[PDB]
Amino acid sequence: AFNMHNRNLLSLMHHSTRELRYLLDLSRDLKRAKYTGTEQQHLKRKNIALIFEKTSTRTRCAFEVAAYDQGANVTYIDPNSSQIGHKESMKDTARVLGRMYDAIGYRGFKQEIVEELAKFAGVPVFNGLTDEYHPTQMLADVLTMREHSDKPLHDISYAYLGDARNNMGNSLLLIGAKLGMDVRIAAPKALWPHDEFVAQCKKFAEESGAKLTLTEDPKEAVKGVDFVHTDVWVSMGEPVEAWGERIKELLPYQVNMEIMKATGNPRAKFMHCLPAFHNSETKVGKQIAEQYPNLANGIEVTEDVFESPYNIAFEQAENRMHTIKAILVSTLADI
Amino acid sequence: AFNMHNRNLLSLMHHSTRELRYLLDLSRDLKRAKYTGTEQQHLKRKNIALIFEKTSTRTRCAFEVAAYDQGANVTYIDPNSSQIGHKESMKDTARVLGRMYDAIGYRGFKQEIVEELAKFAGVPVFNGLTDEYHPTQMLADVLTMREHSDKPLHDISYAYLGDARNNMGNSLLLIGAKLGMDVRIAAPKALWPHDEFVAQCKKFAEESGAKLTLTEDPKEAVKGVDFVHTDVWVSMGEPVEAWGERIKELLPYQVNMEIMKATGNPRAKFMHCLPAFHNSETKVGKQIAEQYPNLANGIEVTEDVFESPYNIAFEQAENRMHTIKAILVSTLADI
Amino acid sequence: AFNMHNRNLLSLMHHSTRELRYLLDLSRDLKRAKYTGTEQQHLKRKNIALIFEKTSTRTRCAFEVAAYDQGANVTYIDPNSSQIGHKESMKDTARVLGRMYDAIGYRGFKQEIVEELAKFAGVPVFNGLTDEYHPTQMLADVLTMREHSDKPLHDISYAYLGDARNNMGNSLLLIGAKLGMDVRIAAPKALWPHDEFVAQCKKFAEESGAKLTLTEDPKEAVKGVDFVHTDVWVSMGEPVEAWGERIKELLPYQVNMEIMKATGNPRAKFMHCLPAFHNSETKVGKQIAEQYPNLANGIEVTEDVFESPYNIAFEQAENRMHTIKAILVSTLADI
Amino acid sequence: AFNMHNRNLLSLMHHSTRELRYLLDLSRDLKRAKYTGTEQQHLKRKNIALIFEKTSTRTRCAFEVAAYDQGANVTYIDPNSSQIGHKESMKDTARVLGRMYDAIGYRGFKQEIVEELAKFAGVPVFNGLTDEYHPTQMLADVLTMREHSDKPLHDISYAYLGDARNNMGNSLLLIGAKLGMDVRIAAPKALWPHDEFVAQCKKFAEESGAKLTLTEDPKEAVKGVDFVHTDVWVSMGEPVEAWGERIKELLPYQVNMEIMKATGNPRAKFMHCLPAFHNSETKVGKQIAEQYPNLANGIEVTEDVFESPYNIAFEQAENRMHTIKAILVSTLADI
Amino acid sequence: AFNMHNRNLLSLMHHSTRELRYLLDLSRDLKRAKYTGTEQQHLKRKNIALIFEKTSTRTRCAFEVAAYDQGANVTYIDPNSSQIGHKESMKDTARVLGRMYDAIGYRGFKQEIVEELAKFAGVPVFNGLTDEYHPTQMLADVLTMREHSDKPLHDISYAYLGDARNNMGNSLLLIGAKLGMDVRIAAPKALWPHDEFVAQCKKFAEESGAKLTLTEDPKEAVKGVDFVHTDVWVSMGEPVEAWGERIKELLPYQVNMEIMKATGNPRAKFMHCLPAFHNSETKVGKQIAEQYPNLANGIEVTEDVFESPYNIAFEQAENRMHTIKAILVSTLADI
Amino acid sequence: AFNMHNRNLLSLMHHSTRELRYLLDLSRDLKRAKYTGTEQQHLKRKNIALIFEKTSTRTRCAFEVAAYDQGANVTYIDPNSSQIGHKESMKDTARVLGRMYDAIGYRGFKQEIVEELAKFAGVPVFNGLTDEYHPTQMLADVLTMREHSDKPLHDISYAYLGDARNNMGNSLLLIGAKLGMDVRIAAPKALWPHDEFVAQCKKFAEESGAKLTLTEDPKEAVKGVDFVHTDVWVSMGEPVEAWGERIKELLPYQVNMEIMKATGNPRAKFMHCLPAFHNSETKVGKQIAEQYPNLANGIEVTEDVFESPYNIAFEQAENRMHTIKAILVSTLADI
Repeated sequence: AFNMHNRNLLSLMHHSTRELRYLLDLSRDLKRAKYTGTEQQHLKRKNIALIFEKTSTRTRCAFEVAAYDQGANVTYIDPNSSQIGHKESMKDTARVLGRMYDAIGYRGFKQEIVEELAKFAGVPVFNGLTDEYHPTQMLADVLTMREHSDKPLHDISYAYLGDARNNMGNSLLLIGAKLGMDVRIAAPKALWPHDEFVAQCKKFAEESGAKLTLTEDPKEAVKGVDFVHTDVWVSMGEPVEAWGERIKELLPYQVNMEIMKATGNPRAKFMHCLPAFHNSETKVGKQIAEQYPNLANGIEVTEDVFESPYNIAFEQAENRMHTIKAILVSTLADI
Repeated sequence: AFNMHNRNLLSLMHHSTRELRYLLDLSRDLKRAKYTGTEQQHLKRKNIALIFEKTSTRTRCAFEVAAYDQGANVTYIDPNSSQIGHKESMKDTARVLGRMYDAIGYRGFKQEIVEELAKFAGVPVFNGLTDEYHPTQMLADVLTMREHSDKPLHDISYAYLGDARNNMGNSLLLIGAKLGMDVRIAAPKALWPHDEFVAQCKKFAEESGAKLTLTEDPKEAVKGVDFVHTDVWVSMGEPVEAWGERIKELLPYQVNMEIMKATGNPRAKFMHCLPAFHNSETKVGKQIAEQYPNLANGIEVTEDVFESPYNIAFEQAENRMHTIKAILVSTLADI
Repeated sequence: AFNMHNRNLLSLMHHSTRELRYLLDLSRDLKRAKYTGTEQQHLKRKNIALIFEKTSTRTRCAFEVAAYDQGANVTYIDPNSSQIGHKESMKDTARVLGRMYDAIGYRGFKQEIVEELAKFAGVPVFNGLTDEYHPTQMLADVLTMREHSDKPLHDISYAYLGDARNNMGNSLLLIGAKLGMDVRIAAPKALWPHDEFVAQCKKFAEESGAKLTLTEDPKEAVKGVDFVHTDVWVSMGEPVEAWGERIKELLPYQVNMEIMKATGNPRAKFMHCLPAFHNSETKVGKQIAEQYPNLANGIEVTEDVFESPYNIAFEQAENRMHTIKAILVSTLADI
Repeated sequence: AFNMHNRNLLSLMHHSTRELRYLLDLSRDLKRAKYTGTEQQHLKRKNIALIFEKTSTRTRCAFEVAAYDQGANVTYIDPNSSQIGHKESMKDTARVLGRMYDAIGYRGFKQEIVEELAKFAGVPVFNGLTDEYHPTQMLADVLTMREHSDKPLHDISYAYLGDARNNMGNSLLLIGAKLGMDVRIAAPKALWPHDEFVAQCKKFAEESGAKLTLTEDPKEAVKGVDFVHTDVWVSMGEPVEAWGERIKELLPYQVNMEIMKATGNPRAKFMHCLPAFHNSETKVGKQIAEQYPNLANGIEVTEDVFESPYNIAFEQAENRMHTIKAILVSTLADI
Repeated sequence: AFNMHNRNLLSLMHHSTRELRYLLDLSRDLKRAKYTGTEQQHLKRKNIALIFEKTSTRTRCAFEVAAYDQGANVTYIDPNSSQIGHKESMKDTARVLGRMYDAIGYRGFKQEIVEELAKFAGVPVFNGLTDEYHPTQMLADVLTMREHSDKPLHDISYAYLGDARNNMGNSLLLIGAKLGMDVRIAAPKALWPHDEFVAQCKKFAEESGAKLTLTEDPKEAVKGVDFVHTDVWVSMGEPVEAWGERIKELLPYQVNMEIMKATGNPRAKFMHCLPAFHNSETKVGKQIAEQYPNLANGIEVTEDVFESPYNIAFEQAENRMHTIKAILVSTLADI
Repeated sequence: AFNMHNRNLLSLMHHSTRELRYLLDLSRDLKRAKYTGTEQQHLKRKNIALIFEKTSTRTRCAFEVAAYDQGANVTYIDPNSSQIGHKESMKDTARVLGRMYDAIGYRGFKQEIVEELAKFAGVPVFNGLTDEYHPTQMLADVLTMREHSDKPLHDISYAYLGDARNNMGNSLLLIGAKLGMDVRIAAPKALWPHDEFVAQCKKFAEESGAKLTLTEDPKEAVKGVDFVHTDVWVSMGEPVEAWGERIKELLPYQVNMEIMKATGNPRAKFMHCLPAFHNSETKVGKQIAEQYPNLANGIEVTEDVFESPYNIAFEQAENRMHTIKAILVSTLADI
C-alpha cells in the first residue's frame, strides 16, 4: 500500500509534499502507460456521475476520457437539468446518487456546495472544480513543467504575470511552495495574493527549498525562468464598456515576444489554462477589438507568442486528463 | 424458461401475481448479486435509447447504472432536443430508433404517446414512466418493504397518508392488493381513489388474502403497521398563493413523530418516493416557508422524521435501480 | 492493406470509384456481420467526441450505435453548451480535443468550420454533416438501392422528384454518376442542379456507363425505375404564410400512388431521408394543413404511399448506421 | 467442506435433517442462480449415462437439462435396447459403464436392481426412481412449498387426499416428519400408510416439531392448510371394467373447488406430481369418461381446480430439475 | 434491431416479403459463416427439446447439427415413447417442457397439435413440420435456387412436375409468389392446387412481379427454366396393387433426360426434397419394380437424371440445416 | 506430420506395422492424458453421426464418451428408425449425412453396406463394427495386454481357446502376427481359422518375429502365456434345444481355474470381449442352466475365474473407449 484509497480530492489545500509527489509520479506513469500501450484497465465496472453546474467541456472531456480509458462508465448530468437547489438540495440528492454511483465528479461555482456533496454522498467526491478552484489544473501544470524541462521539480522556475488574485496566481504560488520549485509572481501590488496567504506560502516555502519573489516588474520576474504562465484578466460580464482601467493596468504584463525573449533562455515556454484571448477570431474577441483597437491581437498573450513554438498550452491541456486519471486510479482502482 | 422475454414493461395494470412475484424475486437476487460480486453481465453488446420528455435525473441514473452493470450501452435523448411532436411523430421516430437500438426507455407525460412507441418501435419499450405512472417505483417499494421487514410479503402491512389520488395512493393500493399484503389508505374522503378502482382493488384483494382499509383517521390507519408512506401533495405551479385550503386539508395527514410513534411498533419505517418537502433548505422551500411559517420544517414529512432513522427513503430510492435491472434482464438478457 | 486508414471523411466530392466501392462493400459486410453475430469489435479502447452544432438525433444515434458496436466510447457535446465561436474558436478547441479523443464527429451548419476542425484536430474528423452536406446519407441510399434490388450497381436506376437544388438532388446525381447507375432527376427547370455541376456529373457519367436525364415531367422521369426518391421542399421558417408559389410549383412533383404506379414496375420503392411531411399528425403538419387544406395528407409524399409497402424509408434510415460504422472501421480499426 | 461428495442418492430413507436441509438450500440457490445468470458451470467435462427401464420423459428431461446447464454430457440408454437381464446382468454392465461414465442415473421398476448398480458401478449412482420411489420429487415439492408460501419450513402445513399407500402418501409423510412441517393425510383407513411406517414417521416427527394427523374426513384434513396434494389413484391396467369400487372409495377424496375452498385460506394451492387425470381430452380419459360419465371432468382433481390458479403443478414440475441439479452438483462438482 | 426475436416459426403462411427476405439473407450468411470459420456461437447455454411424432432422420439431423454449431444442446424425444395423447395431452406436457427447455422443435402429423404446443409452451416452438407442411424446406429450396443460379431472386424461374396437390406443389407456388420469382406448375388439371389457393397466389404474385403458369404440358412448363423440381407421387400404403391409374397419370410428368434437355438451358438443375424413387435398389423399390417393370429405374425421376450432374438434391438437402440455423438464431440468439 | 488424417478406419486388414503401432501409442497416451488431466480437447465443434443397425450399448457408449471428452457432439441414430434399405439406400443417405456431419460411426451387420457409406459419405467413416468385425476391439486388447504386462509388444504371448472361427480367433491371430507377439490358438481342428488365412498370418508372422501355434490341446496352448482369451461359443438363436454337440465340443476348452492355473504363471490374466456367459444370473443363463445343469456356472468361462482377480475383462472393456478416441483424434483433430 501507501494509498489514498477512498480519499475525496475535493480541492486540497491539505496534502503532504509526499502525497502531491505520489499523485504526480502516478500521472506521469499513467501518461507513459497510455502511449506505450502498457495501460491496464483498473476501474472496469465502476460508474461515475458528473454533476456540472456550469458547462465546462474541457473538464468534462478530461473526466470522460480518463474514466473511459480505465474501463469506467460516466453519467453526465447537466447545468440544464439538475435543478439542484430548486426543489431538492445537494444533501438529499448526494445520498440518492452515492447509492447508485461509485464516485461523483463535481463542477459548480459554489465550493460551499461541493462540501455537502462530499459530506453526504458516501462515495469519493472529486471536485472537478469551483471558484475556490483547482487541485487538478495545479498538478497538470507542474506535470507539464516537469516533463518538458526534464529537470528535477526543484530546478524548475516559472513566473506568473499579472493579477495574481484571480487565483491561478494563488494556485501556482501554493504548489511552487510545497514542492520547492522557484516560483516568481509578476503583478502590480494592488493585485498580489493577500499577504496572509503569501505568509502561508512562505511557511511552506521554507520546509522545501522554495524561492518566492513577488515583483511588479515583468522583465525581472521572468529572468532566466523555464515556463512563463499567464491567464485572461478581463472579466467577461463586468460589462465591457470600459475595461479601460483594468486594460491600462495589466497591459504592461501582457506576455508577448518582448517578455518571452526577456527571459534568459531559448527554451522558455508559455503556458495558459485556456481560453486565451489571443486575437480577434472569436465573437467576444471582435467586440473588444472594436472598442480597443490595440488589443485585437491578444489581450493577455499576443498571437505572436500564442501561435508559434513557445506555446505548450495544448500539451498542458491534455495533461489535465492524465491527472484526473491519477486521481480516479488512486481513489477507486483495485491496486 | 418461465420468461417474459421481449415483453414491453409499458406500465402494467395487467400481470399475474405470478409475474409480479417473479419480477421481485429477480430484483432481490440481482441486488444481492451486485453486493457479493456474483453478478455476471448478461446484456453485453445491447444498446438502449432513453427518450426523456420531462428531465428526471433519478430515473435516468437508475436506467443508466442498471444498463451499465449488465454491460449494455445507453444513448440519453433529452427534453431539450427530441422535438418529438414538432415535425416528426412518435410513430415515425420509433420505427427509425427500433432499427438502431435494442430496447427503448421512455419517460414523458402523456402515457398515450408511450403506447405509440410501444406499438411501432419493434423492440422492448420500457416505460420508465408517465402521469398514468409507475410499474417500477411500485416494485421498488415492495422490494423495500420485503427486505427490510424480513417477513413474507403477506405479513407486511403499510399505510399511505393523504391524497390517495395523486396516484402513489393508487399504485400502492394496486400492488398491496395483488400480492396479498395488508394495505391501509388514510386520506379525507374527497381524496380516496375513485371507488370503481377501489372495487377493482377489492376484486384482487380477495383472490390473495389482501386487507384494504380506507379511513380518514391517520392514528387508526397507521396502527401497528410496518412502513408509513407519504408523498408531496402541494402542486408546484397551481400558483402558490393560497395553497391554503389544500394545506388546511392535508396538514392533519402530515407524517410526523406523533404519526410515526402512533404506529404501534419501534421498527415502523417511513418511505417517500423523493423529493420530499421536508424543510426550508431549497428555493421552493423558502417561498412556502415565507407564505406559511408553520410549514418551513416539512410540509408532508417533518424533518423530525425525515432526517433521523425512521427514514429508509434512500435505500428505497436505490432499490429502483435494482428493479429496472430486473426489467432489463428478463426482457433482454440471454438467460 | 488497401486502406483509407486515417483519412478524414470530411465530405467527399473527391474519391475514386474504387474507394466508394470499397466503402459500400465494407458497409454491406458490416451489416451482414451484425445480423449473423459474426461481428468482432475492432475499435475497443477508442473514444470519439461528437460536436453537434445543430441537434440531429438520427445522426447522433447512428454515430452512437456504430461506435458502440465496435467497442468505442462516445462523448456527445451539444448545441446547448459548446459555445464554439463564443470565446474559443474551432482551431483552438480542435487542438485540445485531438489530444484527448481518437476521432471527432462533426455536425454543424457551416462546412467552412468543419475544415478548421479537420485541419487542426490532429486526429480523423468525420463530417457527420453540414449544409454542403452528406457523404454518408449518399452511401446509405446506394447501400439501400443495392441490397434491395439485388442487381449489380449499374443495373439500378432511380429518380429524384423536384427541387433538385436543396442538394439531396445534387448528392443523388453525384453518386449515380460515379458509380454508373442510371440516375434521372425530375424537377422544373428553375430547380435543376446548376449546369456547371451537371457538367461535372456528365464528366463522371462517361467514365462509368452512367445515364443522367434531367426532365420536368415526373411520369417520364420515373418510367421503369427501381426506387423513387423525394425530400421535403417547404422551408420551415421562410415564414409559412404563402408557401403558396413554392407549393404551386412542386405540387405536381408530389410522389404519390399515381407517380409510384406510373413507374413501370411492381417492385419500385420509395425512399426519403426523413422527416417526411406526409400527414397532419405533427404540429408543423397541422399548421400547414390549416392554411392548406389540400396538403394535410402529405406534402411531398402522400400517406397513401408513405404508410404502405412501397416505403423502405426506415430500412434506409438504419443503413446510415451501417455506413458510419464502415467509415469508423476503415479510418480507425486495427485491420 | 460439509459435503456429500460421491454419495449415491439411491433413494434415501437415511439422511440427517441437516443433509436434507443442505440439499434444499442448494436447489433453492441453484434455481435463483439460473434465473439471475449468476450460474457457473461446475460439471464441465463430466459425462453421465441414463439407463431408463421404463420410459419417463419428464424425468429424463429434468436430468438432461440439469446436467447440461452445468456443462455435463448425457448418454440416454433406453427401455428399447438396454436388454439388461437378457444376456448381461446389472452387475456386469455397471462395471463396464462406471469405467466410461462419471455418474449414472437410473430409472427402472425394481429398486432391488438399483442397488446392484449402486454397489458395483464404482461411480455415483443417482436413483432417478423406482416403485420404492423418489428422493427427488420429495425435495422438489418441499422446495415448492417453501418458496411459494414464503414461510420457514416449520410453518408450512399441507394435506394429501386419499390412497396414502401408493406412496406419494408415504413420501409426503416421511419428509413432513423429518423437516418438522405440519403434515395431514386424508384417506379412508383401509388406505393409510401401514402403521409401522406411521410409527417411524412419529419417531421422526418428535425430534422435529412435526404434526402428523391421519383422518378419513377431507374437509377436516385440509382445514387452514397451505397446499393440498393429490395423485391419480386409478391403476391403468388393473383392467378398467369396474374400477367402480375404487372409484366409489376415493371419489369423496376428489380434490375439487369444495375441498379447495374448504381449506381456510385464499392462498391454498393444489399440487400433483403429474399426469393428472383431470378431464377427458386424452385417450385413457375418453375410455373412463365413457364407462363413467361422472368422471370425464377429472378423476382425482377436477378441471375446475386444475385449469385455474390454485394450480402450481407446473412450477412444481420444473422444481424437479433444480433438485436433480442440487444432487449432481453436491455429488460430482468441484466445490 | 429488426428482429423476429421470440417469434414461433410454426409454419408461416403469414410473413412479410421483408421477413422472408431477412430469413434467407440470414441463412445465406450463416452458410458462408460455417465454411469460412467466421461463425460465432450465439446459442451457448440454450437447450432445445425435439418432440418427433413421426421418425424423420433428415429433419432431426438438420435440427441437431444447427443447434450444435451454435453451442445449444438438444433432447431428442421419440415417436416410441412420447405417448402424447395417451394419458397426458400436448397442452399439459408443453407447459411442463417450456419450463425446462428454451425452445421446442416439433414434428408430427397433425398441425392442429403443433398449435397447442405453440399456444401453451411459453417458449419458441418451431414447427420442424406436419402434413400442412413446411416453412423450412420452402426457404431451403429458394436458398438453393438463389445461390446456385447466382441471379437475383426475381430472375429465377423454376417448374414443378405433377401432382401439384401433395403440397410441395403448394409450397413452391406460395413462395415463388411472395418473392416475385417466375414459378410454373406442370400437372394434369385434376391435380392443380385448388383454385382458391391459386387465387391467393395470384393476389401475392401481383404485389411482387411474380409469374405463375399452371399448364398440363411438361415440355412447355419447363421451357427455359433454371431448376426443375419434382417429388414422389406414389403413396406408399394406399396398397400398391394397382397404383396403375396413378402411375398412368403422372408417368408423362416423369422428370427425365427428355424433360431436362427439354428445358432450354445447359445449366438447368433438378431438385427433389428426398427420398426420391429413382431405381430399384431399395426394398419398396424392388416391390414396385416387380409389379411394374417399366418403373424399376425411377418412378418420378429416372436414374439417368438423378445420378448424374443435373442433380443438386444433396446440396439442397444440406441447405435445410443452414435454414433451421437461421430460424434458431433469429428466434433465440443474443444479437 | 506422420498422420492418417481423413483416413476412414472402416476395418483394416490393410495397415503398416508402423500405423498399428502409431495407433496404439496414441491410445496409450490418450488414456494417460485423461487420468492425469493433461487431455486437451482437439475435436471441439466437430459433430459425428452414429448409425447403429444392431443396438450395441457398449460400443455406442465408447463412441459417445470418446467423442465427448474431445469436445465433439454426437447424433445417435437407431435400429428402430433408420429404415435404411426401406425406401432410401445407404448411398443416398450417406450423401445427405456427410453434408451435415463431420465423420460417421457405423455399426451394422453387413460389412458390404459399411463400404457404401464409406464410399459415398464424403467424410471419415469409422466402422464401429460388422460381422466381418473389428479393428478397435483388436487394438483395445493389445492396448490391454501391453499395459498390464509392462513388457514390449514382442514379449507378450497369449492364447485363444476354442472356436477360432467366430472371428475373435481370427482377429487375435491377425494382430498377434503383424505386431510380432507370440500368439497360440487352442481349438479342435474342425474350428481352426481356414488355412489360407493362417497362411496369411504366417506371411505376416515372418516379417515380424511372430510365433503362431494352433493346437487342440488347451493345457499346451496356454503354457507360460500372459493373458488367456475366450469368447461365447453358443449361438443364441440356433435354437437351444441341443446345443448338445457344440456343448460337447467346446466344453473341454472352457477357460476355468484348471486352465488358468495350467498356465505357468501367477500373473496370467483372463480376457473376454463381453458378454460372458459365466453363470445363471441372466435370463438366457437360466434357460441353458435348466436344459444343462452342468453349465449354470459358466459356459465358456466359469464364475470361479470370471468373478475373481484373473479377470481384467472390464479394464479391457474401458480400453475400447481410449482406442476409439485414438481413431477420432488421428482422423479428425487439428494436430
